[PDB]
Amino acid sequence: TKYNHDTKISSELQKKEYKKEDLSKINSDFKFWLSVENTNINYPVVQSKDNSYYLDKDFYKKDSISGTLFMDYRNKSIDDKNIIIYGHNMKNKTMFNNLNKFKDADFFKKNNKIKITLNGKEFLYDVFSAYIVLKTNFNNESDYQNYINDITSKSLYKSPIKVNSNDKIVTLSTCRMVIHGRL
Repeated sequence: TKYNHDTKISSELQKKEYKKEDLSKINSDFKFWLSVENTNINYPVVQSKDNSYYLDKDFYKKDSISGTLFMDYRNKSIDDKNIIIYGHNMKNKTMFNNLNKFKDADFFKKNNKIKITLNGKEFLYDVFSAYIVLKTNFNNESDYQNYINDITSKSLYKSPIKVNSNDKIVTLSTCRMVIHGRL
């Protein structure tokens, strides 16, 4: 078990989160907290003006090979139809490494929910597709519904959770393992 600077910072932020401190004041790019059931994915999510900045920058905007979990710069509101979050596949089993657990059929069968926590509100998304291999914007419902069909059938396993254009979707992607939730 490796204790290094990255693992320390992230466990401290988890604690500030539990002590309900305002993390915006540490980094104005903070958007919400993210956790995934039955994993150690339990991190802060930030947003830059691009999809690159926080690849190599910790929550304090110092260098880090762990980066910070960040949301696609195109995302606007919690009501976006696909909220996309990116994070790394770290070797010490941190960040988005545990997305791999969704490779396990039985694990997948279970209902592990993705939990966005924002402004004292909890948004639960039920995972319904996972696989190894990205749109935030849809011009209308047709494109959307096609996106849903597209990613539903890319799933390694058929989900008992069914999904359509009246649901909102979250997408946890590594930067290649990928999973989609539905609200």
